[PDB]
Amino acid sequence: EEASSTGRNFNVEKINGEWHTIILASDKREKIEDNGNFRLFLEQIHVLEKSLVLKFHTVRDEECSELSMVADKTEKAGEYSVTYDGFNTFTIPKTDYDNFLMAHLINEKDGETFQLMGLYGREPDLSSDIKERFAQLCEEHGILRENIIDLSNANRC
Ligand code: NA
Ligand code: NA
Ligand code: NA
Repeated sequence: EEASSTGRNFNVEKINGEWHTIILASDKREKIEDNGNFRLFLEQIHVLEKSLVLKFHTVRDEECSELSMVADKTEKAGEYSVTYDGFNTFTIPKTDYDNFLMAHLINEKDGETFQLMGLYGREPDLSSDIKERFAQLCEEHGILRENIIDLSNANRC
């Protein structure tokens, strides 16, 4: 069964645990390119009463650097906010809990904005069918495939 974080039947406890960054996408491609601040490799999501603790690592010159962020629930169900390289809010438009998680985030910094979409998997990779479903979801948000980057062969330290 699939759900959206903004849907009535969403069960946030079910996204707890191990996750891996499979694909990242953005309408500002530089943000997820090699030295981008949003080229983030997820490791786990810890679900709390009104927050999610996100554990990630970034990579630079082949060196991994850990980072944790706390995302707080906002006034809208299914929406979380977090301060990181500006102000971010995000939702999970689609997850099946057991294989994949698709997130949609809006970043605002210095009076600007951009959209970030991420495809996360329970294992370090996902099937081609799930990756195509993600490309379709990015298209629905106006993000071209040329701005979608598969990081499945670069998500391990
Ligand atoms: Na730039
Ligand atoms: Na694989
Ligand atoms: Na579509």
